Amino acid sequence: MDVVSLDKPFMYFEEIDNELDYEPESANEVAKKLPYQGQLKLLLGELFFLSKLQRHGILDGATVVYIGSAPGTHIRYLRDHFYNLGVIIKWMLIDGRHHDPILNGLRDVTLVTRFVDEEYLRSIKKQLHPSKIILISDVRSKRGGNEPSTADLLSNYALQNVMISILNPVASSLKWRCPFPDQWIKDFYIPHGNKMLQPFAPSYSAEMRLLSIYTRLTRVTKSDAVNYEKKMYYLNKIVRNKVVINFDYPNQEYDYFHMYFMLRTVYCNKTFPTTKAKILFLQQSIFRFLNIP
Amino acid sequence: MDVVSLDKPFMYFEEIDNELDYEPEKLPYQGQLKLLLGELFFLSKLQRHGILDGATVVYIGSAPGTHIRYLRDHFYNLGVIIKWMLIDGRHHDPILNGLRDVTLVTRFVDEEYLRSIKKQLHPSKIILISDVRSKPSTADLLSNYALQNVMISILNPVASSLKWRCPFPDQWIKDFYIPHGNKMLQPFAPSYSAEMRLLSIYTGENMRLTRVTKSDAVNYEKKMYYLNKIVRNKVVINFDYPNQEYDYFHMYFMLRTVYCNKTFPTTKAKILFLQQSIFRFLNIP
RNA sequence: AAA
Ligand SMILES: C[n+]1cn([C@@H]2O[C@H](COP(=O)(O)OP(=O)(O)OP(=O)(O)OC[C@H]3O[C@@H](n4cnc5c(=O)[nH]c(N)nc54)[C@H](O)[C@@H]3O)[C@@H](O)[C@H]2O)c2nc(N)[nH]c(=O)c21
Ligand SMILES: Nc1ncnc2c1ncn2[C@@H]1O[C@H](CSCC[C@H](N)C(=O)O)[C@@H](O)[C@H]1O
Ligand SMILES: Nc1ncnc2c1ncn2[C@@H]1O[C@H](CSCC[C@H](N)C(=O)O)[C@@H](O)[C@H]1O
Repeated sequence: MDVVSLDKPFMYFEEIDNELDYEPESANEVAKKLPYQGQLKLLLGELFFLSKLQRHGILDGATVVYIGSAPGTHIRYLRDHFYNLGVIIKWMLIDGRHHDPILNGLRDVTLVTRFVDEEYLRSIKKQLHPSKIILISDVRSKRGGNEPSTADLLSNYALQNVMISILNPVASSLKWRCPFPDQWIKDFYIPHGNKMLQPFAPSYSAEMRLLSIYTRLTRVTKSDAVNYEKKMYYLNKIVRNKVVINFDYPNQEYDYFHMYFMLRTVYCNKTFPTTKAKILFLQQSIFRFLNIP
Repeated sequence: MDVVSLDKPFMYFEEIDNELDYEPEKLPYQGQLKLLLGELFFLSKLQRHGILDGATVVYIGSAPGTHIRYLRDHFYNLGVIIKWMLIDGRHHDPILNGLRDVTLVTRFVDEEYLRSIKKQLHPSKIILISDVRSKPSTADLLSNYALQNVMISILNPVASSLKWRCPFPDQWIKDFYIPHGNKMLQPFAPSYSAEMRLLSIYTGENMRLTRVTKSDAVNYEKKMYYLNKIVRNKVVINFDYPNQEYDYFHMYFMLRTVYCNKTFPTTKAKILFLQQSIFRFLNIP
């Protein structure tokens, strides 16, 4: 790995300052180096999103509606974290697949086995209104093959718009991965929001998280798709294979450097002599729960 | 506006008997009124031919679909059994919620999705209604007309109603094929819209494609401009009705083909109740 | 996402 000095990592997509032509050979590298790296990827991004809402004082008293939550192993850590902080949250996890049994026996966590559609979204809105809803969507459908088709993505993203216009959440975190330019079909629309980059995403994933706080929609064109492809490939090929030699941490690889800056936003009841001691404690706690050495 | 004197309105595109060269260029909820009338006319025709009862209406491009609630109630109250499948990429009007015979689907439709819903709707007879459109470039239209064609060839419906608006010749690209059918003109369409509804009834799996040429695009633009500038701005004075503007005269003759359980003294009385009913549902004072 |  190449060495580099950095004052900060790229937190949002628009900070990526270079592009590189996608090489299809990338699909052969190991996608997830760490065990349960997907749960880790989700835990860090959702801890980041929710801690920002806690910062703005809108998290306390809210109901987090998480659609596409199964198996959701990491959600148990997320829930325990805010419960131990004394934040009053109710959890509603909805997925057609069964959830991880580690989520059982929690009074503030309602498990629902169902694929959501427009009719069902209206019923849970009427049930939860007038309480604050925070939406987390990680839905993904697939029709055969080995990867989702562009039609599957367009249907998923249309559904995520339906979630927003019906649930009317105070804030939302949406799965966002643009269709690749060679599989384009039609322009489509997604909400406004910040495009949070994900440490410990798959090695060459172009997925990010669309974070919005609500106080319209934007068109996505094929030229945007080309831009996403080249920017994320530079990020995955070059940036995430750097060692940050000025970074004071046991692991200096970029993804740990990136994770570090996200964990700095997290609240904690325990006091620490240094910020590093806090982050190191949080990281080992996350890794231990997820069975990562 | 201008005073007129007619015996019947222009019901289909072929009846337009004059052209006119183009030039650059509205009730509340007129778009829902336009769709309601055209679909009530199409489905009533199917009721007369006895192929409506027991069918599934596959409506692609249905949102928001406010007027569909009126159609569903109209035929339901008559004892006609219709199942409704409304498929779109955005959500529908809440007035469609809570109806067990109406299924709301959020999906971007492609060929493979059509095949799967064909399998799951079997053995029901299918009635297709398509109003798909993207937020128009000629290429967008050709894309939608290509999709509407595979809707028919895959779903094998007993009848279909297709959105049909020819690309303008100053935006022509290449010839394309559309199904054979009757080109129904729509009252209360936009003042200078060239859009009509293509209505087809199939038997023996006889589907026939017809070429659309650049010369056709000119003949559409000319005939529709004569209809939009001349025919529709007239006032049929020999028409016994509270409103004699040509659109209501057009609508009057469409609503006359609509069944109703209530008896009436005059046929005028029946159409006046239907129009008042349709306006009162759509909140059109 | 997990394997
Ligand atoms: C008649 N004419 C107009 N222009 C000019 O060219 C353009 C065509 O507009 P137009 O209104 O004629 O287009 P349409 O597709 O019919 O309607 P349109 O309003 O485009 O589409 C309406 C439909 O869109 C759909 N729709 C409505 N809202 C939405 C939405 O939010 N999303 C999506 N996806 N579809 C929507 C729905 O199906 C609705 O009925 C305009 O600039 C005209 O002035 C002409 N130009 C030339 N050279 N020659 C002509 O003869 C001519
Ligand atoms: N319409 C729908 N409603 C709810 N969940 C859906 C859905 N379509 C797809 N999904 C779910 O989307 C998920 C994508 S993977 C989600 C992983 C999950 N966030 C975790 O923490 O492990 C799948 O579990 C799938 O069942
Ligand atoms: N491939 C596709 N799959 C599903 N819906 C589509 C589509 N392409 C376009 N549409 C839908 O086509 C619609 C055109 S407007 C339709 C209005 C509707 N007939 C009503 O009664 O209100 C849009 O809502 C759009 O989302």
